[PDB]
Amino acid sequence: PDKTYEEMVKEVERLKLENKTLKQKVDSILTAAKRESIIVSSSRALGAVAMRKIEAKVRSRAAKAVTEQELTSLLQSLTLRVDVSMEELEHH
Amino acid sequence: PDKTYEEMVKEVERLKLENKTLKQKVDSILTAAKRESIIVSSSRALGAVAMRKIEAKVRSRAAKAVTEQELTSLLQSLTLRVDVSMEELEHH
Amino acid sequence: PDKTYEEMVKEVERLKLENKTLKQKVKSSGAVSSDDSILTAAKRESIIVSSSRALGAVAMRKIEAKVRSRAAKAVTEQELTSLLQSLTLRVDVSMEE
Amino acid sequence: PDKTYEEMVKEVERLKLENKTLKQKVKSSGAVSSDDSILTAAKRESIIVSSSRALGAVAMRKIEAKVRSRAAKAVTEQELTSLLQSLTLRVDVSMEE
Repeated sequence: PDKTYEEMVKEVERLKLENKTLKQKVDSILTAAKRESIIVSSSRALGAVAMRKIEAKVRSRAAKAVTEQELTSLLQSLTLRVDVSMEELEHH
Repeated sequence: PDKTYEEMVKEVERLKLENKTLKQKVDSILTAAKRESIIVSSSRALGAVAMRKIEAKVRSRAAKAVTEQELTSLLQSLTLRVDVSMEELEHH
Repeated sequence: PDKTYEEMVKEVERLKLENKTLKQKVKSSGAVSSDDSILTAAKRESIIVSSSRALGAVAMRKIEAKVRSRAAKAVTEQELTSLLQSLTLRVDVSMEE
Repeated sequence: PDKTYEEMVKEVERLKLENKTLKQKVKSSGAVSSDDSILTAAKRESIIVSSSRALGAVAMRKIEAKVRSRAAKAVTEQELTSLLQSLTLRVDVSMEE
């Protein structure tokens, strides 16, 4: 829970959810700065999951290519459907 | 392409697909031993993808738990839908 | 030059501080059943990992089964490879299993 | 004691050997358009990574957009957190974009 966006965001989300639970045992309006901060960081974490899924898929699909023109063509013809979810963020 | 099941299987699949392409530029009946070998290794690679997705999800869902009885209960109540695909194997 | 990342590093610390303060009050106040206990980080990690590994083993059992079923149709290396390459499985798992 | 893993280590080597032999013949035979070329490993890796990064950037643009749209409904920290926690997005990407 210390280096990548996935790790950092996942830990922040866990602490926020644990905090909330701790509060019910004993909320605040969102600043625009904080909303922006959460949006950008969360998006980056999701974007990280998408990045690794995309590279994995491209590699698999490009596997059959042997020549440059072959690889180049296959890539440009590609359209990938990628699913990313916050619960998929890796802890470490 | 040298340590985990994901990495090894992904590289074997790439070489097999490249091999096939190389052959069309210039197939054999499956032995039962080889079918078993491919089945077990492929399953292990997929199982590896499932493992990391499952841990990620459990952690996210368990986030709100603060006590032991709380965590224990939440876990036992869990049912996870996990999607794994061969093209998701990570190269490195 | 990641200002957004720095803000999170601080936010994580803020959350830790407060969450440590809140556990303090939860304990001081008597809202922790004597029968129960507040999770230590190491304890939580031990339970979570152990449970995740258990679910993994269930998923692993089920995955192999489906791969076996799909691999039944192939009789050549090329067939099995093409078949596995596009393979996508869905697996459900519960601690009960 | 992984007999299955050992078999793959050998299989990867076998495939490399043969695939190196096959490229040899593909080159010797004239089936490589003078205009074209057989991919070197380092060259292939450079193109694949560069292309993957390009698609990643497109996915990243789209993902942020959807997060922005979803985060529009939240006005408190607790709301946004609960909202993002269950968030699942689907994104399509093509080199064209």
